[PDB]
Amino acid sequence: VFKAISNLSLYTPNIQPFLDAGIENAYSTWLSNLSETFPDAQLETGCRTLVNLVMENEENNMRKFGVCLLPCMAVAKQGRTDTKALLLLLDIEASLCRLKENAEAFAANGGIETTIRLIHQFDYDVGLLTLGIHLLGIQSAVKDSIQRMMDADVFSILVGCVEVDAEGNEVTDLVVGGLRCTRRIVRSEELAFEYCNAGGIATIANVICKSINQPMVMLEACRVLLGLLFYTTRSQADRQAAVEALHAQCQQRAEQMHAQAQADYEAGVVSEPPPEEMEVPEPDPDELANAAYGGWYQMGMDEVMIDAILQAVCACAAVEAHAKQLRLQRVCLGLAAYFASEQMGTSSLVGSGIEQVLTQIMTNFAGEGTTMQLSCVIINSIAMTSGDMYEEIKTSALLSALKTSVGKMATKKPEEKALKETCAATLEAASSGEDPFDAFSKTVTELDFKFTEWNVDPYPNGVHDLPSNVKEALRKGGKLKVFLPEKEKEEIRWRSSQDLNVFEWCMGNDQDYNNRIPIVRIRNVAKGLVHPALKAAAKKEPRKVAAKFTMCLFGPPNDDFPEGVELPMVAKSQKERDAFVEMMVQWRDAATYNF
Repeated sequence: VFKAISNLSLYTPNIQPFLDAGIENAYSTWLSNLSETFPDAQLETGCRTLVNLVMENEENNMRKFGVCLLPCMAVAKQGRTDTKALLLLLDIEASLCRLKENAEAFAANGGIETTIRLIHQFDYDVGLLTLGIHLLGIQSAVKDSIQRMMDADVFSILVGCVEVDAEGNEVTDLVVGGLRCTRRIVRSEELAFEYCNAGGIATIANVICKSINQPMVMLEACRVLLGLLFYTTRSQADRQAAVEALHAQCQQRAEQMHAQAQADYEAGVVSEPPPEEMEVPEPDPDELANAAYGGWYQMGMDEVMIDAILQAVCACAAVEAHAKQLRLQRVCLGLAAYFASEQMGTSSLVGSGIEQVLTQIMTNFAGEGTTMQLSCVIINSIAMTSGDMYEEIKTSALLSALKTSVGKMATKKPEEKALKETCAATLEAASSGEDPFDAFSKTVTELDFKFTEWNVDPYPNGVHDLPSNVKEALRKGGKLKVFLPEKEKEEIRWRSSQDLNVFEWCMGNDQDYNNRIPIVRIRNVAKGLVHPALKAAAKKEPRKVAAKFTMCLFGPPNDDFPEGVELPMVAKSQKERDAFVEMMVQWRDAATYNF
């Protein structure tokens, strides 16, 4: 029975007649009357046909099927020692939770606590862990939910699940989802420290350091860090008033003591004469660091960590394949500008080639306002820090790019003419033969975080907001080898439709692309040996089928695949394998902002 419904509903119009007959109430009654002794094999079957009924569902259906939300949650709370059904139950919780009124019933009945509990139990299953994250990310928009997640220690999950190393075989959808869900939950200084208190700083630092050749992970990590720095950094002005107050304590103290030292000597109770003049009293350096330094110090970041972060940021921003990934360049320059403006990591910036990073951005994106602010803040702050490192970055290529870029800036609207004047002041002080310390004395050396767009959702219009080169490359496509379930290594050519809505592909020697998957239904794209057709091609060909060459693309069910289409594949290189996963990440991401 269950399988008939699933093959019938495979033709999407057939869902409406199932709803006319009341399928949603049948499922509820079936789910709410299960006994834990009910075989999990058929619970698995039923739930897989239920996610098929809500898979290609938008709005009105999510409201009627909502009557199954709570019944599903009951089965998820029941002691399910397996993970096969558990996935499906959270998958239809996530689908149902697309609709706001369900996500609210889900929070109002313990879903947050149940989900966090289930994640911990089964966090060895990244698929269930990834769906748990997605469920939670949704709750970042529900009222009281951020605080319900804090009470249940959600950051233990978010800190633990974004682990990466140097081999480039991360579980991408988990690391990216984790970083994004973190950025979305951190919306307050308090919340930022709780993430720090859970281990977030060390986690984030290592992510950045290992993602020189993982742009998608780099981008989301730097966005998480930029927001932490934003909520925990007071103005340069408030902190300066704090430092002078501290110095006024010490001065007033060193004077009281110097006056007892004079009285005691003149009175004859001590023998040491006091000094002709006081010694300048230095404040306790720990009290002075707390007053003086920005949110980086309040969170426990130290010189060696920052030097390594900014070295990686600079390395990543200068990979040739990254020069025109503006969203990534913006956040790289943002961290470089933040630490430059707070006089940290300056030597790492200049030593890791900040100059060539600034020169290319101003050349490949001449005129653009955000990169020009951040870039100018870097130039200004570096010029005021050291006349020697400033000279290192002040070069013909940089000034020629600065001149050309300052002139290409907008001038129509009044807000734009203000921005151009600030960059213009940087170009002027550079060209002046007067000392940099005086030339740049009246230019801005403090970061406005809005120019980093760290919290700005991309793709407001959808897939056709993708950068042109990503669209051109998605359409370009590529060739791979697919290790079909029960067949030999077969050639495969893929390609995005002109539509950018369809993952087309031909196989073997075919040249018409008759196999098609709508990009929104591509559930996951995973790196490594995650399919038996790849684990078995490894034992039989270990050097050509290694984890750095392989991947698998999971999609919607099909007449061939009753449980879901899966394409285990292998590339000629890791760079080809990583590039594939990289486009797929942006493509699917941008598709979620359609209609």
